[PDB]
Amino acid sequence: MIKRGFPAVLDENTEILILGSLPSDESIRKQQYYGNPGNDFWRLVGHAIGENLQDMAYEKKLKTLKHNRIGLWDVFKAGSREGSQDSKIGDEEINDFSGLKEMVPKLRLICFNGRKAGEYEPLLRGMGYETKVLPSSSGANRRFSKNRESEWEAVFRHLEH
Repeated sequence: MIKRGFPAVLDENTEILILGSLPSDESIRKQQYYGNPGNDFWRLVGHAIGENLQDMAYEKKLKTLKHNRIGLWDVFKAGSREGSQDSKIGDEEINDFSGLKEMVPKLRLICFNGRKAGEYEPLLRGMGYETKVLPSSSGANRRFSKNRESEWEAVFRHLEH
């Protein structure tokens, strides 16, 4: 099957909009990023905002993000990530970001989770918004990127002062 993204997890007050690349099918079966707990995102952001997202139920950890002025979304609305040789995102169905100025006027930093997301960084540098290519929060990168989560802390600590 084609991997389908999620509707924007957004508040009218959002300083940082985090665009992943293409949500994992394990996420999509639950229809939740937390659907696979290997997304360490909740600890990476959680230590930075000082509020443990991990132990909160999915609805509440999102409420906490809206509180800290964080929104969640993706780049690829639909992409083919299937069992093949290359296993590359073929399908080119991508979200509109010309509307970012309407949906997020408080937006200052667009955090791209994973390389595939961060390839579309120079696109959103045209929207007058600062852009940061964060690495993938998934377990695949987690096992290697231990001290790299310190840059995540530098991002979300500002959300108070």
